[PDB]
Amino acid sequence: MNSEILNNIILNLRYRDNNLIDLSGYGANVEVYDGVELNDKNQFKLTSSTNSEIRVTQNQNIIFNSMFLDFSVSFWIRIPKYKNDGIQNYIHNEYTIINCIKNNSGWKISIRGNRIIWTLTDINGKTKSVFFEYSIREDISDYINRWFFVTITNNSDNAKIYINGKLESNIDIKDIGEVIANGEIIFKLDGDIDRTQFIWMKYFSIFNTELSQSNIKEIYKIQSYSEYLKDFWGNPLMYNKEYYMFNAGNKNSYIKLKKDSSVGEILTRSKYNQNSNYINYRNLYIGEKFIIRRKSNDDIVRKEDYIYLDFFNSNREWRVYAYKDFKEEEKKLFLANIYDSNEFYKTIQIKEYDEQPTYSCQLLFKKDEESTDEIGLIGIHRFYEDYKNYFCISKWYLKEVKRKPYNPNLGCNWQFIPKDEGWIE
Ligand SMILES: CC(=O)N[C@H]1[C@H](O[C@@H]2[C@H](O[C@]3(C(=O)O)C[C@H](O)[C@@H](NC(C)=O)[C@H]([C@H](O)[C@H](O)CO)O3)[C@@H](O)[C@H](O[C@H]3[C@H](O)[C@@H](O)[C@H](O)O[C@@H]3CO)O[C@@H]2CO)O[C@H](CO)[C@H](O)[C@@H]1O[C@@H]1O[C@H](CO)[C@H](O)[C@H](O[C@]2(C(=O)O)C[C@H](O)[C@@H](NC(C)=O)[C@H]([C@H](O)[C@H](O)CO)O2)[C@H]1O
Repeated sequence: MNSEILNNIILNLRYRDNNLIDLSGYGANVEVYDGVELNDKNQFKLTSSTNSEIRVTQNQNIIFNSMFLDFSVSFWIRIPKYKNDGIQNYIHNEYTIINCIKNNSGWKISIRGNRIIWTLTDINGKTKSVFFEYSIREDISDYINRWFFVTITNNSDNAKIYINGKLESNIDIKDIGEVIANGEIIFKLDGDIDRTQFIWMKYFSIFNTELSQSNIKEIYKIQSYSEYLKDFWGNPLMYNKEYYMFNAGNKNSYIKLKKDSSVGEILTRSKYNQNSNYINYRNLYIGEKFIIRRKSNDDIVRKEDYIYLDFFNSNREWRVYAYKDFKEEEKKLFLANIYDSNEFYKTIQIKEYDEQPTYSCQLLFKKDEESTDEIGLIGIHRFYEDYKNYFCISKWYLKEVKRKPYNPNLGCNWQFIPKDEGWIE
């Protein structure tokens, strides 16, 4: 990790012993109230409950306001989807999530529907705001209810917002005077919110430098790294959990067992079809309900694990298999009940070929016996009937995944979508 990053951390809020602590080395006081849900993946949840609050008292014995002339804030956030019957309140109602104010001066992070807002107030009461807005009209959003990485950088001249390491917003703040930035930091939802409103956050940090684009991309990569695969939302991928399947190479496509058949046909997602012309999305809770089974201390799926890919068909667990008789470059997968056959492969190795941050994984068929032989990767392909798109195994992907840079648009890139309280359709 670049010393430009490490040498300049003045607040580093991290999970420790069923608590959040400052690990910067400056010793800020952190009070987590009983309404904050914490987990050992460093995620914390702010709710509408009066006791859902974190109070951080910066160490004013060591931390001087002059340190915040150039400064940056980074965190990950997961902001739930609008309620389809609540779109007006979503669009209009601004709520604070993090507030650092002394005598009406300081900095604030707030949300209004689909925008995240950075506000600076100087000691004269002169305010300037910069914001990031993500679309609520995309077929498939990178942002709605999914973990993403925010970095805000400030110097005398500019306030910038980066999202997943890329610049999204930039305002001139030359006219903004002295900002008191060393006060108490309050993590708490504050505004005209529904009872059901919540925000997830992770890895909240403050740096007493203006982080470079280079520095921000490095933090994004380091904080993205895991030994475990992730789901579509960015949470750890789990065994024994029901998941819809998403194809990162054909985002509007889903798998359905073809009626009375043993193959998965690829169909096009339905779309939001109610009144509001403010919103558009493709349905996520569609197609077969899959479940990942261990082939042989936690239920987390790790890179290189051996798995069965199963799904529920008419009240019974079925399995995804690949025919051993496989002369062509691609072949439809065989969907059937759970049984052993010398005629098919059942064992999948779950892979991450991508070097760059991603929630996609890849699914490699192997022989039952612990062998280095690679059969093929699960993907999509058009087969002669006109041509029709099917759930397939492909030898073609074996060479494509070895190409640099890794192509995230390959049809062998899958994500697993569990039902989530932050996504109601
Ligand atoms: C386009 C095509 O049909 N590709 C299939 C390929 O067909 C061979 C010839 O195609 C090329 C090619 O890949 O483009 C032509 C190049 O010139 C070749 N390059 C060389 C030699 O350097 C290249 C290579 O030879 C091979 O790739 C091997 O490495 O092949 C194609 O032109 C030719 O077409 C014939 C046709 O078959 C005949 O019917 C017709 O009469 O004549 C034409 C012209 O001759 O056929 C060639 C083989 O006979 O063959 C490979 C198998 O080797 C694949 O089938 C390939 O198609 C790809 O298959 C995989 C599954 O294995 C997927 O289905 C790919 O689709 C996806 C995916 O990755 O899953 C779907 C995704 O939705 C999509 N993402 C998007 C749109 O966001 C991705 C994405 O487009 C690509 O991954 C690239 O980013 O594709 C499917 O493309």
